[PDB]
Amino acid sequence: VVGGTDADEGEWPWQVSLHALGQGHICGASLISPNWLVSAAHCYIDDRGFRYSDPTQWTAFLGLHDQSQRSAPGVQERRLKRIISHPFFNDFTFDYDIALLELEKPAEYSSMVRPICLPDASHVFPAGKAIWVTGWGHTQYGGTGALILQKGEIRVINQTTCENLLPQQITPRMMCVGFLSGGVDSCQGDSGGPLSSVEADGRIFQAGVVSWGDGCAQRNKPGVYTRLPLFRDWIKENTGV
Ligand SMILES: N=C(N)c1ccc(Oc2ccc(NS(=O)(=O)c3ccc4ccccc4c3)c(Oc3ccc(C(=N)N)cc3)n2)cc1
Repeated sequence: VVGGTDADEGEWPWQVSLHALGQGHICGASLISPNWLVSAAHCYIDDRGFRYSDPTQWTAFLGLHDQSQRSAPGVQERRLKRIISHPFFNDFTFDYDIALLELEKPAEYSSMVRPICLPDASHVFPAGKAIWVTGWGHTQYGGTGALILQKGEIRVINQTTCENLLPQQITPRMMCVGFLSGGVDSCQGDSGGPLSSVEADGRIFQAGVVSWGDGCAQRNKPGVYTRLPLFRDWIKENTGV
């Protein structure tokens, strides 16, 4: 997260850190039930030197605050049993950039570990609404990851504006969130994490999944996120949630 601040401990108890064995934190995710996380598909693509698509190569840390204190009280470590990448995910366009991760053992709910609410398929997160992005990604483009979880406030951008800022790249599964002036944005390592939106009674709903961007925090280049309402039924069908 660029242009953000340290989160308070336990402030985003649905925020999850995915580590690939021997590589440390690679992506974020969000806890949605005791057995399931939401993340981005693109985090689980093989490259010639590592099988990121193999669930056994991962560890999820729930209730984490500081990457250097992964054994702190309240942090829960879990392995993955399965990674379900959306069948329509396109690794070139990043369309349908969403995945479901099945925990090998259920998360134990606590003050530090709690699921985020999922929005109904018909819900519209309106243009202009303030929402939050969180993660341990880079704090400057080409910079370094954050040890302490970061948070940043960004706003939903009109889809036509989004499409015009990133020509031939924005599909209806995507949403631009940020500022045309730049300043606050997600960045490398924040991928897969949730956009958190404060709704009518203060409960937080997941608005989207961190997906990609052209650089980070640059003017006229807001971050691109996978929308969540569109996938409510897919999530229910594949997880029971
Ligand atoms: N021309 C380029 N070089 C370019 C342009 C766009 C790209 O898109 C990507 C690719 C990988 C990433 N992210 S990611 O964290 O770097 C990433 C990359 C490879 C992975 C492999 C396995 C597992 C996880 C992996 C994770 C990305 O993340 C961003 C970047 C910017 C923003 C933003 N400004 N809001 C948000 C998320 N974005 C990637 C590359």
